[PDB]
Amino acid sequence: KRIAIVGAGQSGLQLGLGLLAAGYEVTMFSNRTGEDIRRGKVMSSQCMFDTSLQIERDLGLDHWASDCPTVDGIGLAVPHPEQKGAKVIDWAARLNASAQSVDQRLKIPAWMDEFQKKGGELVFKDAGIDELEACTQSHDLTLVASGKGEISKLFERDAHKSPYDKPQRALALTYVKGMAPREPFSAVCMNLIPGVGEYFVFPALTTTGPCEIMVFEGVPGGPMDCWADVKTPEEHLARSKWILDTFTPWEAERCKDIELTDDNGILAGRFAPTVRKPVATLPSGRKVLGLADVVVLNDPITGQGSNNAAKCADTYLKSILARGDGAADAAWMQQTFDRYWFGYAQWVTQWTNMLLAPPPPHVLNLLGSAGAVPPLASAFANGFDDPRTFFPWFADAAESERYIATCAAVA
Amino acid sequence: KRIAIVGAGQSGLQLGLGLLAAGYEVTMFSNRTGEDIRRGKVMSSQCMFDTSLQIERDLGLDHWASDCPTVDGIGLAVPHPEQKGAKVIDWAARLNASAQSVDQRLKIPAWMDEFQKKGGELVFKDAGIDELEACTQSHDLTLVASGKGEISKLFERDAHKSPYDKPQRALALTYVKGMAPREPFSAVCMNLIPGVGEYFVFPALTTTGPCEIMVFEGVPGGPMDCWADVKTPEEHLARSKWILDTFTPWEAERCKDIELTDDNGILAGRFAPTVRKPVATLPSGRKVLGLADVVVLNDPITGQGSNNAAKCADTYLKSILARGDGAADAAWMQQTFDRYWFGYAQWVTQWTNMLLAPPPPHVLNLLGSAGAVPPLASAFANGFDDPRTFFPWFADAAESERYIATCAAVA
Ligand SMILES: Cc1cc2nc3c(=O)[nH]c(=O)nc-3n(C[C@H](O)[C@H](O)[C@H](O)COP(=O)(O)OP(=O)(O)OC[C@H]3O[C@@H](n4cnc5c(N)ncnc54)[C@H](O)[C@@H]3O)c2cc1C
Ligand SMILES: Cc1cc2nc3c(=O)[nH]c(=O)nc-3n(C[C@H](O)[C@H](O)[C@H](O)COP(=O)(O)OP(=O)(O)OC[C@H]3O[C@@H](n4cnc5c(N)ncnc54)[C@H](O)[C@@H]3O)c2cc1C
Ligand SMILES: CSc1ccccc1
Ligand SMILES: CSc1ccccc1
Repeated sequence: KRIAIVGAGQSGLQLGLGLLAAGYEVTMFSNRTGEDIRRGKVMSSQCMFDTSLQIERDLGLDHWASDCPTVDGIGLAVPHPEQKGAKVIDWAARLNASAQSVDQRLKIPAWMDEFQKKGGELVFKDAGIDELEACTQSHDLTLVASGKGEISKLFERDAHKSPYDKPQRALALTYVKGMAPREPFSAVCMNLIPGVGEYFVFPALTTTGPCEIMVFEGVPGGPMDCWADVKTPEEHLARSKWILDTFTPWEAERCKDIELTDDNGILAGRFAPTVRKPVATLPSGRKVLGLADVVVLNDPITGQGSNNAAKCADTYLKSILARGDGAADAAWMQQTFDRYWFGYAQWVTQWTNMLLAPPPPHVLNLLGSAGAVPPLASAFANGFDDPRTFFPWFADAAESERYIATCAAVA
Repeated sequence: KRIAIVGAGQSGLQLGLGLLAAGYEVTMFSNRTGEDIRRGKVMSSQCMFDTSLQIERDLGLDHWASDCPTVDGIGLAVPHPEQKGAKVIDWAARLNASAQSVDQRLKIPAWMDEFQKKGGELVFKDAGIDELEACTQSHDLTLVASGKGEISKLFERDAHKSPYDKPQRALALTYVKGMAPREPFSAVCMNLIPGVGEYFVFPALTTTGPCEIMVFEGVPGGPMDCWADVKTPEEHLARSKWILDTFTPWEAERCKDIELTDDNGILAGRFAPTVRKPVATLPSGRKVLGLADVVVLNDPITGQGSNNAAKCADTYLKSILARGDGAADAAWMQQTFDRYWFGYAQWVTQWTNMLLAPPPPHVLNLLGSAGAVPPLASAFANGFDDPRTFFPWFADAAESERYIATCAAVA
C-alpha cells in the first residue's frame, strides 16, 4: 500500500493520482518545481486521441477539456513533383471523436498541485541510485517514470525490440499565435515531403491560451535537418517559416502573421527509438519497474508518446489494483509490462518504426487511394486512436490491396 | 435515435440495454420467450474473463456477481504416454482477476425482462428478410445479432478470414452437481489428450444453483467424437463419465457422485469457424450490420465466444454513441466492424484456429516449460483475458524461445 515513483511527468503523475484515489500512499520525486515547468521550454506537442483522453476523464483529470481547442480530423498532403507549389495528394478525414493537445507546461504542474492536495508526498530532488535504494526499502513498489532522463538508462536496452540505435529524424517544435484556423474543421495537417521530412500542425492550449503547434521532422542530413545554426527564438521562428515557404507554400498562406506564443515555445532535438527491459536490479539486489517512455520510447512522428503514456499508466494502475496484498516481485513487474507490450505497444512501435523508413510502394498506393476512397482515409485517421487497427493491411502489400477493396465497396 | 436488433442474445441484449441507457429507442426481435429459454437446453459454457465481466459491471448488468462461483485460475494437464493413469504435464496458474460463468438460461431472460422495464420494444417473431426490410424503413440502424441462427447466413462468408470450412471439433456440454470442488483454488481445468481432444471443467451458476460445466471437444472421427448414439440424458451423463474414466482418471476421482443439474443441462453439436462480411444488402437495397457471432464465429476451444460478444457489443455501442446524428451508412458499419476485427478479434481468431490444429513442437515445449517456469504459466492463464498478449511468441518458434527466457529470468 506504499508506492514510490521517480519522475513527476505525464505517466508518473497520472499513475500517482490514480493510486491516491484508490487509497494508496504515494511518494513522488520531482527534479523541477511546478512554476519552473510552467515557464520553461515546451516538452512535447502532446496530441492525445479520444481513448487516451477518456482515461483522463475517467480519473477526473480532464481539467482543460472545455478550454482546449478540439482537433477534429487528420489531413495528409504530398507536394506535386512536377506542378510548382501544388500537391499531388491532398485529403482529410474526420476523427470519430476529438483529440486534444494540452501543453504539458500546464498539465504536469497542475497535476503536481493536485497530487499534494490529495495527500501525495512530493519530494524535490534529482533522484539517483541512492534514492532508489532508499525507496525500495521503505515502499512495496518503486517505479521509474523519468522519461528521457539519464536515470532511465539504468534499464537494459532490449536490442531485439529496438531496430534502431540512431535517431531517425531531427526534431523541432514551434508554438505560435496568429495562424489562420483550418476550415471547415480542425485537423492534424500532415505534410509528407518525400525524401526530406514531415511538417505537422494542429491547434492546442498553452500557457498564454489557444495556439497552434508546428512540428518538424527531418531526415538526418537533409534539407529539414536544419536547427544546428539556430540560436535565438527569432531565428527559430524564421527557420520555421523558411521550411513552410520552401516545402509547403499552401501552409505558409496560413502563417503570414504568426508569432511565438512565448520565447520558450520552441524546441529542437533528436533521439533514437528505444525499448528497454522493464525490471532493473539495484546494487543491493532490490528491483524497480520502469514506466512509459523509460521502457518504450518512440520517435514522435506518429504522435503516440503521450497516448502511450496514458495507456501504459492505465494498464499499470489496473495491474497494481488487481494484485492487492500480493508481492510486487520481478515476475509481477515483468508480466505487467508484458501485457502493455504484447497487448498494445508492440503494434504502436512496429507501425511507427516502419513510418520512419522510406515508404514502400504499397504504402504510397494506400496514401494515394485514400484521397479517392473516403472509408480508407477514415481508417487512416482513426487508426491514430488505436494503431493495432493498421495490421496487417498497412505493412503487407497483398493485404493492403484487400483492404482498399473492402473500403471501396462501402464508399 | 431509433435502433432495431434482431436476436435477443448476449450481444444483442447487452447492446440494447446500453442504448436504452443512452436515451435511444430500441426495437428487438426475439424468437423465444424468456421462460422457454430458462427451461430449455443449455447454449454455452460462457466462461467470461475479467475484462468482459467489467464491461457488464460498467453497464450495471452484473446481476449474478455475488452468487456465481468464481473461477480463479487455469490448469493444464497432459496424460503421460507411458505411465498409466498419470500426467506428464500438470500445472496451474492464478488469474489476476476472477472469471465467472453465468448460464445464459439465467442471463438472457433476465436481461429481456430488464430491456422491457427500461422501455425497449420487444417483438416476438422468428424474424426473416421481411422483418429486416420493415426495420430498415422505420429505424436509423438495424443490427442482426442472431448467433448461429439461419438468418446469420444472410451475410457473406469471408473466405480469406476463414481458414476452415468444416467443423474442427465435435462438441458436448454436461452441467453437473456433486463434483468435488477444486482445491486450493478453482480453475478452468484443461486436459489435452494428444490426437484425441480436450476436456475442460470449471464451476458456474445455473438455474438450480452452483454447478460445474464439463466441456468435451473431440477431433472428428476420433475416440471423443462420440455423441451420435447418445439419445437420453442418462446416456449423456454416462458417456461423459466414460470419457473421464478412459482419458482423465485424475478428473474421474472428482466425479464419483455427479448428477445432471437438470435433464436439459446437456448439449452436443459442431460447427465450422466462420468469419463474415459485416454489411448485408437486402433486396430493397437497404443495409444491415451484423454483430458478434454473426460476423466472427469461433470454435469454443479457447472459451472466447461470450467474451468476444461482450467486447464486440461494447465496441459497437461506443461507435454508435460517437456517431451522433451522423448517417449509419455502409461505410460507418464497415468501419465499426473493422475496429473490432483489426483491433482485437483477428488475434482471438488466429490464436483459436491455431489451437484447433495439431500442436507444433515449439508449442509443446511452451506447455511443458510452463510447468517449471511459473511466469510463463501466468502469461498463459492471463492471456485468456486478452489473447492479443500471445503474439508473436505463441505462433513462432524463435520468439517462443525468447519469451521463455524472459519468463525464466524473473521466476
Ligand atoms: C518533440 C516531441 C513531440 C511530441 N509530440 C507528441 C504528440 O503530438 N503526441 C503524443 O502523444 N506524444 C508526443 N510526444 C511524446 C510525449 O511528450 C512523451 O512520450 C510523454 O511525455 C511521456 O510521458 P512520461 O511520463 O514517460 O515522461 P515525461 O512526461 O517526460 O516525464 C518524465 C519526467 O521525469 C523527470 N525526471 C527525469 N529524470 C529524473 C530524476 N532523476 N528524478 C526526478 N525526475 C526526473 C523529467 O524531468 C520529467 O519531468 C512528443 C515528444 C517530443 C519530444
Ligand atoms: C458448446 C459451446 C461452449 C461455449 N463455451 C463458451 C465459454 O466457455 N466461454 C465463452 O466466452 N463463450 C463460449 N461459447 C460461445 C458463446 O456462447 C457465444 O459465442 C455467445 O452466446 C455469442 O453471443 P451472440 O449474441 O453472438 O449470440 P447468441 O447469444 O447465441 O444470441 C443469438 C440469439 O438470436 C436468436 N435468433 C436466431 N435467429 C433469430 C431470428 N431469426 N429472429 C430472432 N432471434 C433469432 C437465437 O435463438 C439466440 O437467442 C460457447 C458456445 C458453445 C456452443
Ligand atoms: C507531432 S507528430 C503527430 C502525428 C499525428 C498526430 C499528432 C502528432
Ligand atoms: C469451454 S472451453 C474453455 C477454455 C477456456 C476457458 C473457458 C472455456
